[PDB]
Amino acid sequence: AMIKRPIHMSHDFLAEVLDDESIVVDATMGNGNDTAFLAGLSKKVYAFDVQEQALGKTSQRLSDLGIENTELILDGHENLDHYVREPIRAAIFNLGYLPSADKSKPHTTLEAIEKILDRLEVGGRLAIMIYYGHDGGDMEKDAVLEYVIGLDQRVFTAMLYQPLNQINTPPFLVMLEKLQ
Amino acid sequence: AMIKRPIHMSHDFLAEVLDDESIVVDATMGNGNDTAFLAGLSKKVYAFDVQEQALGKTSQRLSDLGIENTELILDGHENLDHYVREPIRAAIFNLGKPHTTLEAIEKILDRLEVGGRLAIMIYDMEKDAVLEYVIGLDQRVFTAMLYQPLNQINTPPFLVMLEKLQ
Repeated sequence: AMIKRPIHMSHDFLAEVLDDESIVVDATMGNGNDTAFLAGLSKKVYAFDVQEQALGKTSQRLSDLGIENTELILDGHENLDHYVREPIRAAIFNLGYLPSADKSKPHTTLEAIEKILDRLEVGGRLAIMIYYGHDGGDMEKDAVLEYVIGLDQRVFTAMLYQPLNQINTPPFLVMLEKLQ
Repeated sequence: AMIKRPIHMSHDFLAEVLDDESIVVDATMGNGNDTAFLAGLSKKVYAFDVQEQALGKTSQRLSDLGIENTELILDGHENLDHYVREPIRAAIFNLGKPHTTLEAIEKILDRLEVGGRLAIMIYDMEKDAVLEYVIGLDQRVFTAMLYQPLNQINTPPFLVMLEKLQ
């Protein structure tokens, strides 16, 4: 019942609409933190990553937890539409900085996001965790943010959840829900 | 179970730490929406407003709801410290003079219990100053979270969530 770090809030947010019939997409497997958590709460989790290493780690990890209801895919997440034929209840991305395009082709991640939004059930949710980190970034020139801001409020509700008072610049969360 | 509007989030944020032993401060009574909600969930609510009409409106309401565990005060919230002698479990401030606003927020933070919460709903010099104040807080002492709508065309209210750690 602590004030939630952005990661705990992403987990809470998605868990809230999950059930034993739910299809979930983990767009950025990495070390499998979100997959390991979401799989126990849904029917099936599809997780994507571009690195063999993250597959191998996540696999042994889910194996050690006895988690079977997943499909780990070695493919860019902009190709989710090829593997996921079901309606999608919840999805999650963990992102770094994506600079808004020079207005003088959307980034592959933007393409995966829209493909997720298109496929979300009504009531379904997309958590986007973003961490600029050491490398640095700018929230006023952020492609994900620019895209989310531009979504039609009648179709989607989009919320920013972010730490205000931390010295090193922390991750922040985008919460999306489909309205119709 | 809806994606939460800032107000809904602020109400739930506060409810999470409340019990029948809790003292609550409502720094900005207005029509009574927050007082009506939080009274039900706590030992006592102190509510402040500078306007007679806010008092009369809230009274009638609370009365109609059978709610008797409030102290409705006609005074500036910067003087909260003269009416509220107890530790504060939960507080709410509805924004939209800056010196009195800041004074009221500090007085509340100073008096929150560890684990205690302040929700600031912001609807301009006042708003920038409250925000820099919060951004400035020691992260070892307070956690400060922003909860804000992104894709609304008309600029809507947002929420600042504060929790005392030590």
